[PDB]
Amino acid sequence: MLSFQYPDVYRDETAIQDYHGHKVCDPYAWLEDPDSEQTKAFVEAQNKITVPFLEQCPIRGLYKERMTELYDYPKYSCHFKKGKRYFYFYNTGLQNQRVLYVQDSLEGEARVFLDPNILSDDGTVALRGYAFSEDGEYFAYGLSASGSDWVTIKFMKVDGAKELPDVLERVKFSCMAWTHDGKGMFYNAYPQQDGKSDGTETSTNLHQKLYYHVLGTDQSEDILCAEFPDEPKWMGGAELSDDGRYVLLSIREGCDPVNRLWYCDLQQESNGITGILKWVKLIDNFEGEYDYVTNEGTVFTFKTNRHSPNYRLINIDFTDPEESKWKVLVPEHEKDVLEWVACVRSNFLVLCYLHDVKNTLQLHDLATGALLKIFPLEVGSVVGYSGQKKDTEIFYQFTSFLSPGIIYHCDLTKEELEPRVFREVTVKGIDASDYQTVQIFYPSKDGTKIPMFIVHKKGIKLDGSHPAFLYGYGGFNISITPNYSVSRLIFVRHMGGVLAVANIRGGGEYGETWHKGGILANKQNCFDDFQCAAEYLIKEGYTSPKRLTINGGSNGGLLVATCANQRPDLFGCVIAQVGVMDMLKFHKYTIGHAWTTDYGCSDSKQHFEWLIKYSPLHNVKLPEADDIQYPSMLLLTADHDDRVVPLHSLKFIATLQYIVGRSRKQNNPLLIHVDTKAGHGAGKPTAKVIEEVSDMFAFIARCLNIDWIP
Ligand SMILES: *C(=O)[C@@H]1CCCN1C(=O)[C@@H]1CCCN1C(=O)OCc1ccccc1
Repeated sequence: MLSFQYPDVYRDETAIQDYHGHKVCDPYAWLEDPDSEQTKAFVEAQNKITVPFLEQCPIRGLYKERMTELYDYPKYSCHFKKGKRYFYFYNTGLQNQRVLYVQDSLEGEARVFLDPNILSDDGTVALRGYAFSEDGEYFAYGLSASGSDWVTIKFMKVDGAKELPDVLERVKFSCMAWTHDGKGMFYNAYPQQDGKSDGTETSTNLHQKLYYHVLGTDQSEDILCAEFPDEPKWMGGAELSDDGRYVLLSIREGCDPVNRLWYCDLQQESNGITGILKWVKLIDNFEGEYDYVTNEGTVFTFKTNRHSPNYRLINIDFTDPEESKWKVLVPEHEKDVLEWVACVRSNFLVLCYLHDVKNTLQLHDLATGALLKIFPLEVGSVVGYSGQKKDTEIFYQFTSFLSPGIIYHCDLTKEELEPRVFREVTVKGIDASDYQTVQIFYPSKDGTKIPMFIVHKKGIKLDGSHPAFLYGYGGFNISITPNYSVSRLIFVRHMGGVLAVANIRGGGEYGETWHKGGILANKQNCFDDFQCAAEYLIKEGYTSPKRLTINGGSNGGLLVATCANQRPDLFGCVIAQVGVMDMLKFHKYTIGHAWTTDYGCSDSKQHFEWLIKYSPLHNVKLPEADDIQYPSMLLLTADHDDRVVPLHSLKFIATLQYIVGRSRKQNNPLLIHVDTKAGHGAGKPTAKVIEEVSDMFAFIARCLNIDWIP
C-alpha cells in the first residue's frame, strides 16, 4: 500500500503560545502563510504522493466514467417570473455551470440570458448571487472566480440582454436589493486591505458596510447608507419591503439565527438616499431572529424564533411596536420546525415545515394565519421555490435520496387549486425501485434519540459485510435533509455500499434546542452522536469498522477528523473535506470570527478548555492498543478556499503524518489533496465535481479493497 515516503516537513519547535497558562506548541505554524516558498513546496510534495495513489487503482477510471454517464441528465431550477418575463436555470447535463434562460411567455420559446460557461475555459467563474429590479427590466449578478467568496457585481438590461458598464468590487457576504424606483441597488462591500483579495489570502474580514449604487455611475460615487465602526464584526443586509416603502436592515454578528432589525421609511427621507439613513431601531439586540415575510401598511409579518425554538410567524405593527402588542399569526408547533415562509398572490403564505427531517408544504391565509391547502409531497426535501407577493402562481422543486427531483407548479388564481407536475427528469441507470430509504432513531451516549437515514439495496442481509458511507455535519442550525446524489448512489450500486446520514445535534432538525445541543460547551455532543451512529450501523449488521467510511465537509470536516482522533478503532476510512482543524486559531482568518457563536473562542479561558479537548490539530495521538492504528485518511481542500482557509488541513495532515504516519503500526495512508482554482465548494464546475467524487470513492475502494460491481 504505502509505496512512498511522506515529505520532510520542518517543525518549528520554538512556536509555542500561551493560552491562559496552557502552553501549546504549533510546529507547523509556518503553513499559515499561503504565499511562502516553503508552504508552496509542502503543498506540491503532498500532492505528488497523493495523486499517483488515487490514480493507481483502475476503479477510479470506472467510477469517473460511470459518474460522467449517470450525472449527465437535465437539471432545471424552478421557473420564476420577473416583470413580464420568466426565468429559470438549466444545465443540459455536463455543462460546468448551469445557464440562466429567459422567455417572454410560459409557453414561449426560451433563449439563453446569461451563460457563465463562456466566461472561462474551465468553468471556474460562477454566478454568486443576483437580483432583478422590481419591474424586472434590469439585472444585477455577482461573479466569483476560482471558488472564492469574493464577488464582482455586474449589470444587465434584460431587454436584449445588454451588458452595462456598472461594476462593483470588494463585494463579499453581500445583499442585493434594488429600490422600487429603479434608481439603484443596495449591496455590501469591505474596506480596502493590503495584500490580496482573490481567495488565497487569510486576512480577516471586518468593517463590512452597506452601500447604495446608482445605476449609471461609478462605484466611487456610491452612497454609504450604514456602517458600524465600533462593532467590526456586524454585517448589515438590506432588503426592500414588498411595497417598496421600507428598507429593512438585518444586522448580524456571528452565525446564530438572530438579528437586529432596523427600518427606514423611504417616504420620510429628506431628499432620497443621500447618506446615512434615518434608521428606526425596532429590534435593537441580538436576542432573536426576525425574518421579513411581507407587510400590509405598517403591519409587518416576520418568521421568528423569539421564545419559539421551532419558529413561528408574528405580526409587528410599526405604530404599536412593543412586544406585548405583537400578534401571533401562526403559532409555533411543539416539534415541527418552520423552515421558511413566503407570501404569494397578495394574501397567501406558503409555509414549509420540517417534520422528522422531511419537508411538508402548506398554503395559509395571510389575514388569519389559517391553513388552506396541503401540497402533497413524498418523503424528501423542497430545495427550490418561486412566488413573490405580486405573483399569482408558485413553482416548487422536490428531491429525495432516490429521485432526481420533480418541479411542481400551481396556478393560485384558480378557485380550486390543482398542483401539477411541471418538469420531471429521471436518471436511466439508477433504478429507484431496487433501493429503499429507512429512517431510524438511535440512542446517543446521553440517551437522546438521534435520527438517521439509511439507504441501501432491498433484501440485503444484515451480516455486517457491506461497505458503508456515513455522512454528518452537526452545526450552525443546518438540517441535513434528503437530497439526490448520483455519486453516492454509484457507491451503493457499483460498490455494494450502504448510505447513511446521521442528523446529529448542532443542526437545525429539531429547532434551536437541537442547535444549542451541539454548540459551545456541548460540542462534544456532536462527536458522541456521530460515533454512536457508527456503532449503530455496526451493531445492527449494516457494516463493520474495517468497511466503514465517514465523510463530512467544513464543520462536518471537523466532525470526521475529531472522530478519527477519538475513535480510530471505529472507522476504516475517513474523508474530511474543507474542514476546520485548528480550533484554537479558526477565528483569526477570513470569516472565521463568525463561527465563535457555535464553537466559542480560545481567547476566553473557559472556551479554550472546551476547544482543546476536541481540536483535531491538537489531539492527534498514537492509539494505545498495539492492534489499533489510525484509519486511512484523505483531506480534500483547495487553494482558493477563503471560507475555511487551507492552512487548517495543511497543518493537520503534517501533524498526522509526523505523529502517526511515522509509527510502524501505521499502514493506512494519511494524505491530502489540494486542488487549484477551487474554493470551499459553491460554484465548483461540473468537471471538478466529477474529479472530486472520483478521488473520494477511489480512495475508499483502494483502502478497503472493494471490488467494482459492473
Ligand atoms: C463550514 O461549516 C464553515 C466552517 C464552520 C462554519 N462554516 C460556514 O461556512 C458558516 C456556516 C455556513 C455559512 N457560514 C459562514 O461563515 O457564512 C459566512 C457568513 C455570512 C454572513 C454572516 C456570517 C458569516
